[PDB]
Amino acid sequence: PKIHYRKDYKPSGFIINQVTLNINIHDQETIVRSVLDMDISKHNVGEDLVFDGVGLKINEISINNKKLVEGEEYTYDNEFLTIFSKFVPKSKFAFSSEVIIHPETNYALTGLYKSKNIIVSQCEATGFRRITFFIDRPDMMAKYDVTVTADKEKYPVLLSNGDKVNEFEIPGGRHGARFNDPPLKPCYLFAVVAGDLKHLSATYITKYTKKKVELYVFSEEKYVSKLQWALECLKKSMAFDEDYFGLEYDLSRLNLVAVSDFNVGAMENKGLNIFNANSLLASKKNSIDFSYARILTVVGHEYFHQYTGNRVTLRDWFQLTLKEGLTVHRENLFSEEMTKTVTTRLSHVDLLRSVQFLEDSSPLSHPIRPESYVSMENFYTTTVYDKGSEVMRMYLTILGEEYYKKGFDIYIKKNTATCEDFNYAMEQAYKMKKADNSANLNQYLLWFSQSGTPHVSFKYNYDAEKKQYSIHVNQYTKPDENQKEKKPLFIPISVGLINPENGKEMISQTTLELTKESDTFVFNNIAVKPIPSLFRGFSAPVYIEDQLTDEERILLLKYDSDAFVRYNSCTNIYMKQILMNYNEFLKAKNEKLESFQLTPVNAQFIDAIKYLLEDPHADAGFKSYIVSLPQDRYIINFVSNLDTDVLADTKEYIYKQIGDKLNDVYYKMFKSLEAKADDLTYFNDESHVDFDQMNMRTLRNTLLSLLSKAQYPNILNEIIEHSKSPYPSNWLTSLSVSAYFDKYFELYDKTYKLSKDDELLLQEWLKTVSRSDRKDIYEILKKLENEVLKDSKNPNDIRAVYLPFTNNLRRFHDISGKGYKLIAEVITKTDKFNPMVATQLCEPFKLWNKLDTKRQELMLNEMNTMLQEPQISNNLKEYLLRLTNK
Ligand SMILES: CC(C)(C)OC(=O)N[C@H](C(=O)NO)c1ccc(-n2cccn2)cc1
Ligand SMILES: [Zn+2]
Repeated sequence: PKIHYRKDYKPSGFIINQVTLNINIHDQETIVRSVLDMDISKHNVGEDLVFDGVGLKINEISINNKKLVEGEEYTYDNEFLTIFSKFVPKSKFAFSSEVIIHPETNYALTGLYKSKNIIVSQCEATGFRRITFFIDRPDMMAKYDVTVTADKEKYPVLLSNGDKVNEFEIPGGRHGARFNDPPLKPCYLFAVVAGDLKHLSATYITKYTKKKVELYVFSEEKYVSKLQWALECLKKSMAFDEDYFGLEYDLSRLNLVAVSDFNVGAMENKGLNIFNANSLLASKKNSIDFSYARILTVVGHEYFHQYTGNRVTLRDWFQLTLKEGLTVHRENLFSEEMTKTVTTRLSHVDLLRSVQFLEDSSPLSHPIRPESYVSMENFYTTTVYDKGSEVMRMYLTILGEEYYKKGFDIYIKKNTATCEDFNYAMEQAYKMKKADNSANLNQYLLWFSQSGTPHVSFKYNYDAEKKQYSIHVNQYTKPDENQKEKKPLFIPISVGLINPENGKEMISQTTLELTKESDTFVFNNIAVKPIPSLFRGFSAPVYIEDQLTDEERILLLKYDSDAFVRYNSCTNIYMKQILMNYNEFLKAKNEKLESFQLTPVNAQFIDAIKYLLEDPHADAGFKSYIVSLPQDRYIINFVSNLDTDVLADTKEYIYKQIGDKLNDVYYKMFKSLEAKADDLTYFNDESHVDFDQMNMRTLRNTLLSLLSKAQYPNILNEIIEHSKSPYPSNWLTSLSVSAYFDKYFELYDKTYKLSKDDELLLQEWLKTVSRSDRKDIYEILKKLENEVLKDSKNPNDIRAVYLPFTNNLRRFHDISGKGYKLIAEVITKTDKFNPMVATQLCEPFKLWNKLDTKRQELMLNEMNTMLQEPQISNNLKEYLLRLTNK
């Protein structure tokens, strides 16, 4: 079970200059012929020629057109092909092979596989070795010449990288196409697509060189009308990279292709981007609102890969966060600019602090550049991606737009790349910014190597006579398995000072640079005692301990200029309340109290929520955040041995407290919001997307949920009327909130009928049901399995049925262990054909050692059971071994 170590990087003792591919697709098999024009590198030392090759059936292999003999000249064990050096040339030579593979039965969705009636490849990170023999690593750059052949009736559209240079008919109702792609590339950027594809197209003229770029977006014929928004998003992405970064698209054509079966959101390949259908396809009638932001970010994401994917080659997979973190950052900038809503940034923060923080304090914790790996398929984490992006984002916060853009330019021009190369580039901008060639970003590198979430805490002092304000800051990171001693990080703290009398900014834009374990920042000429507005925009990926009173937090919530600090101040008020009530419920349970008291929710806090809700000029998206308690996975980072039942009771009490005061306000707003929220003026305009309007629907649907849970008088009338809405976000909401009423299975049937004839819509429906707050939710899942899901191997179907259920605090964590047992059964069943998705379904277990003693034991027993499965994949095993600290 080999472990790859970052310190042991060494260049290959070979070179592959040219790849010449012949991929012949047949009904029961695919024949791949490959000729590799190879050479010997300056690092060679007489070693064996070892190719990666997984699951390949050899017809023959050769060197210089002379067939090799097994046992004497080469061995193959279904993973590595070893050709003994004595039979390996010492100058330029040709290696060739013919193998048979079977996309029809490739249910792991890696390498070459069939999705519905489309043949498609997925080669990142190590899928190309599943197609043909290769030195399957990201620093092996080569030229590609690829011919594809297939039955013309079944596969009329043939696509691969580069230019289609030839099309030819073949005897037997077959045809062929040849694609030459001269620029060098890594093999994980190789792609091939074949199918009965329909497309929308457009021409984009670039800003500077005025070159015409053809844009194609493909799907199966049935869903071709759902492709327009994706096309628009692509236009948007090209324009943004132009305007913000000055980068034009390098090529003359861009293809986006949607497939039904895909392990992740999408995959960039040079000129040919392949997508999960749920991240490319949408219509107003058959998609929930969330799809539109999702497609925008994913299309944008794969697009921003393009310019840097050229010019910059990863030395090795340990530099993944440099590729992925930078792109997520660019994607985030794009999305914030395109949506123009503050909830876009908030939603990314909400994601980081729930999911990634949980990961970073779990046994799976790793830095964004890990020191080792067993399975590359487990390397693609929220830590590598989302903490990666926040570390990439901090460079911008530190430098500002002008110098950031200068540093980014340096990085591209100057540059195989490492995270250090990016740092060095940004460092040069840093020097120029501070006009001090002695200035450096050496400490910043700790963001790449140090695991765990730093804690930043504050103390304050105001001297009224001196007009002098001080902010005392402390940072620390808890030791973990990756570092016994944690060093202080370079932490940029974006701050303002709010005058509590009139809500005005008291100082200009200021970013404190914390570089020590602690420091004191002093401000003179501060006329009155301020309320500090800290980590504006969430300027560092840290736990913030603001040490503010709730009165101060309320004042920030009402009057601060920064959306994140307002939202965080709200969050912190909620957390103080949750921790207090949790401990009160816990003591009552422990001590078997017959009676006890609960601390009520702060009344001025409830007044502040009402104030903001009733402000017609305030933002609807932001409003939906303030009436929602913090995520369970955020809360859990703050509680030891969490009793999920006691947390459930805590949330219930707090929601009830606030509703008992504000429900009439909620109902009034739910009604007055209807006209603008559900405005149908542009319903049939496929390209008109209004993110403010979708936020209004989010607010209405949030309020509807609060009112339904509270059994507000006659709310069922509003629920039934809601189900008749043309918007899936609304009529799917009507389903889940109807859970608290007798009419649930009525709406269950109605919404099923609406959903069943669209594959993606059906999956949203499954999700809605899966997350329904039903006491009979286990019986309901069983129904979904037997009637809808069955033995589907579509990752979308499986994740749709089970993942939302796992977020059901009271039910998934049922003390019998029944929920853990159920998901472990699904994981083990899935792992037989798709280990990557099996690992995805482990996600609820990631917090196992944070729970109360009994639930820890239950989760651990189920993981140990999974670990005991004789046929467990290497993927699942490694992951569960790390998670259970074994
Ligand atoms: C959601 C998004 C767009 C941020 O990421 C993806 O949809 N896919 C990423 C990616 O970087 N696409 O360019 C992704 C995630 C995992 C993998 N992967 C995981 C194992 C092997 N490959 C590949 C790509
Ligand atoms: Zn990416």
